Formats: sequence, structure tokens, C-alpha cells
Amino acid sequence: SFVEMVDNLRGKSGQGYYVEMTVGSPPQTLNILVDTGSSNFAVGAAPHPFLHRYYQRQLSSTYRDLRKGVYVPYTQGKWEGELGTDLVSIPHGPNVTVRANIAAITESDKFFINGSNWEGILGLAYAEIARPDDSLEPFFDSLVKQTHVPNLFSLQLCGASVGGSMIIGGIDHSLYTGSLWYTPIRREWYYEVIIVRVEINGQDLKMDCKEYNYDKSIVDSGTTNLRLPKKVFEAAVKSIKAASSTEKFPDGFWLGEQLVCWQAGTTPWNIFPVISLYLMGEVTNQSFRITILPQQYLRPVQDDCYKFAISQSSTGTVMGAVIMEGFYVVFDRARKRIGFAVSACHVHDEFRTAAVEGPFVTLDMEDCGYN
Ligand SMILES: CCCN(c1cc2cc(c1)C(=O)N[C@H](CN[C@@H](C(=O)/N=C/C(C)C)[C@H](C)O)Cc1cccc(c1)CCCC2)S(C)(=O)=O
Repeated sequence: SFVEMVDNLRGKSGQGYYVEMTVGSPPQTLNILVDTGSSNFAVGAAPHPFLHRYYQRQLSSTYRDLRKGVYVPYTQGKWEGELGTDLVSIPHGPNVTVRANIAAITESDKFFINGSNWEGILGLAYAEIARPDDSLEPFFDSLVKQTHVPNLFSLQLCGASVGGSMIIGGIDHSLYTGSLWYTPIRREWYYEVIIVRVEINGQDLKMDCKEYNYDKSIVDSGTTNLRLPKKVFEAAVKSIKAASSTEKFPDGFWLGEQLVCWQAGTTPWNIFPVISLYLMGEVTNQSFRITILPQQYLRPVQDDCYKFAISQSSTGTVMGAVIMEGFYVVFDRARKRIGFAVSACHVHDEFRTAAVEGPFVTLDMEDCGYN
């Protein structure tokens, strides 16, 4: 039955991944953003120039008003709405129907995207970061409590218009190769993890380990980029510039503002370095590494044109879609860990390969967590 959930994700580049859901009685079909960076389930419930359709509470016989307002601010965009509950199902997910908390979006600012094919968002993180507070039970918590669906889900995000898979309730072993490597979920709010080492083309950045998790490090499918804290970002860019010095770039490009183009099929992948992120492992003094290629952090946008998808953050490391793409990522809530493996959809490069490798020995990993 996991075969039914394979390829249930769609999306546009830089605009997130969505899954089809239905809410209310009779079922109203909506495309819902899959976001591990938040914990609120919300849908457009009023007309908007960017919305093809929206949740119509008056047409649902099972809708219940909670008579409470709610607003959620994201790093990009924000909305406010009215809380309520209704029946929810996932056509290409588990064959169950649950009553869940739903935020009916009545007002928003730069949240919905022009010509987007999604009209809502599914926050898959924990209750501690839910708005208005942690008493508003997130959807996946409701799903697990009301059904027998195991407390686990997997995301397979595939690059280029994009596609992928959200496996609800388990692991689909046909969707990845090699072994799964697990890092602990440090605390249950965001999906927080700990980065213990960073290498660019085999060379250690040699920064204090805390800098990598300054504030925090989270896994966020709702974010496009790999986002790095200021000090780490600057060190990374300086290194990537040095490796690709054979060409000079507009510099708007390194800030993600300007595109860069080459004649079709002539992109010089070889001049851009591979990046290895070492994550805390499951046993003492043990870590593992995930390696990403330039094909991942150079997002495609008639030449072949790209935008630099590594950007700066003031709120810690964000491992976004560029990082997740090419990998099978298991959000094992039951065992408080996140697993990584090479995806069945991986970008092919003739000379280099994205990888998940271990074990490695890394001493004093606890000192890497920010406090
Ligand atoms: C421009 C800001 C940074 N970047 C970025 C880009 C894009 C989105 C996001 C963030 C982004 O912030 N996404 C959120 C979830 N992640 C954040 C969050 O805010 N969590 C909420 C707190 C718990 C209260 C995380 C903590 O930063 C969901 C969401 C919301 C509107 C649209 C989309 C997804 C679809 C894709 C659009 C591109 S980027 C360019 O990739 O570096």
C-alpha cells in the first residue's frame, strides 16, 4: 500500500512541494504544501487572486467552529485566520479519515504565490511551535492518535516543475539505495539536528562546531535553499568562489539575486565544489556525512540558467529542499531520529556522486549544539 503513495508530490521550482488532500463533508479537494518547518494545518478559505479554489466551510456538514483566531508568520509570507475542525483525508495516502484542526485563512500577505497550484499548508513539525500555542494539536499527531498509522513519515523530493513522494506511516525500500543513516532529533519542536563538521571539496572549514548550529539547525521541506548562519555562509561562499575562480560572476549571483547562464549543455559543473555536511550519529563519538553536488545548490530557473541556492540566515541552519533533493529522508518521530539515504531519483554526474557515508568518528559532538 505504500506503492499508492509513490509520486504523490508535485510542485514548481522554488515554490514548495504539495500533496492532494480533501477536507469536509462532502470532500473538498485541495492541494496542500508539505512543510516540516511549521506545525499548523491551514487552507485558503476566502477568495484571493492567486487561489484557484478554497475551503468553503458553509458547504461542509462536519465543520465545527472553535471560535478562535490565529496567525502564523513564516520566514517568507504570513496569514491570519479562524480556527475550526473538520474531516480530512489524503487520497494518495493512507486509507483513513481523521478529524483535524484547520485554520481557515481569511487574510494573508505574500503567502500564496501567483500561479501556484497549492491553496494550503500542512505543518508536519511538533506542537511546541504551533500557533497560537502548543494546545493546538498538529495534523500528524491527530492522524496517529485516531488511527493505526505508525508515527513516522518519509519524504522523497525529486528535482526537475518538480515531483516526489510522501510515504505516510513507514519506509518504502524501493525508493532508496544503500543504507539509511540516522541523526537524532535533538528536541521536538522544529526537526532540529546537529551538524558536527563541514567540508568543501574535501577540505574542513575548520570553524568552531557551534557556528554550524548557531541558534539551531533544522530540516525544513518548506524552504527552498540551504540556509547558513552569517559566519558560516561567508566562509562557504569564499571557498566556493575560490574553487570556481576560473570564471567570474556578477556577484548579485552569490547573493541569489542574479541568474547565471551558459549555452545549453555547457554548464561547467566541475568547477563547483561538493559540500559535505557531517551529522551527529546514533552512537557515542559517531557521525555520518551527506554530500551534495552543485546540481543541487544551483537551482535551474534559451540557455541553461541557475540561481545560487545557498543563502544567509540569522536564525540558524536551514536544510531546505536543495539539501533534501536526491535523498530519501525518514522523519522517524517514534524513535526521535531523522534518516538519510541516497534516493532512487538522484542527479547524475559522470564523475561525482551525491552520497550518504559512514560511520565516522567525531569527538565531543555535544559541544556542537548551541545553548
Ligand atoms: C526568503 C526567505 C528564506 N527562503 C525561503 C523560501 C521559501 C519559503 C521559505 C523560506 C519558508 O519560510 N517556508 C515555510 C516553513 N519554514 C520556515 C517557517 O517560517 N516556519 C514557521 C514558524 C514555525 C512560525 C523556517 C522556520 O524558516 C513554509 C512556506 C511558506 C510560504 C511559502 C512556501 C513555504 C513555499 C515555498 C516558498 C519559498 S530561501 C530563499 O529558500 O532561503
